[PDB]
Amino acid sequence: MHISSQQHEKAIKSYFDEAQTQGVIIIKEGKNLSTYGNALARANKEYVPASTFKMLNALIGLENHKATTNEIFKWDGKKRTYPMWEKDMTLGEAMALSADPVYQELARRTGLELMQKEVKRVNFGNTNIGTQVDNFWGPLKITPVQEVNFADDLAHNRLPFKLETQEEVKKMLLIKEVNGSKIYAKSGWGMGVTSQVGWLTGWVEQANGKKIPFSLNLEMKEGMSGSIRNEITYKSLENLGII
Ligand SMILES: *C(=O)[C@@H](NC(=O)/C(=N/OC(C)(C)C(=O)O)c1csc(N)n1)[C@H](C)NS(=O)(=O)O
Repeated sequence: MHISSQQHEKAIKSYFDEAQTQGVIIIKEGKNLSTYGNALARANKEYVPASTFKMLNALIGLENHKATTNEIFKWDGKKRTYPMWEKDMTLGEAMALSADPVYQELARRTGLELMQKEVKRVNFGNTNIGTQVDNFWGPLKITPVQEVNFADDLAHNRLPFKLETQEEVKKMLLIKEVNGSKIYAKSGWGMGVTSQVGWLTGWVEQANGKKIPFSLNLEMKEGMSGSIRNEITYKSLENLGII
């Protein structure tokens, strides 16, 4: 890689242009944030976290003894938006499937009051979870910079939760293994006032133990497959030589 920064920026901008979306992908190396993509001003704008919030819901539920990691959440038998959710599952399984009913149940066990306190204590986003404990991941919003930093915190065990709570949640987030590098992350897709947001927020753990946090953020459009979030992310990390 004698590749110019101009060429990196152009290549990653083109992965967003080809998907016909507007988005950004923030990469963090040590303390330095780099911003890539075809809509850089997204970096400090606020969007609903949607399902990226499952990472924090899990940390809170575990820290506070609302569940354990091997506990099986039974499917209640009612029809689900997706068949894959019609099954009994652990928090970790529900993370990978982004299964809402499980994370909703966990949120209800935690309850609105404790969820409020705990979201303030962690200072996640704008920190407002409103009056509904299972529908809030509006008015809670967060920026892509704030997401990559949250990812940075979790990857290095700096959030204010016990170490073992943080390691337990990190084990849930492994979504890919590419050439001795592991990718931990959580996806999101939220409907906002007039637009949809897509997220993929996590970190690359390299063979040598180095951790590189990232947050992809983009506009989802009718018709898009969700796996475009992953594909843009993996191409970008690869172009940068990070995986
Ligand atoms: C998690 O992000 C989850 N997203 C949602 O359930 C929300 N969805 O809105 C969609 C896009 C499905 C819709 O058209 O209604 C949501 C939660 S809070 C908010 N403002 N919107 C998805 C399905 N899981 S994921 O892994 O695909 O991201």
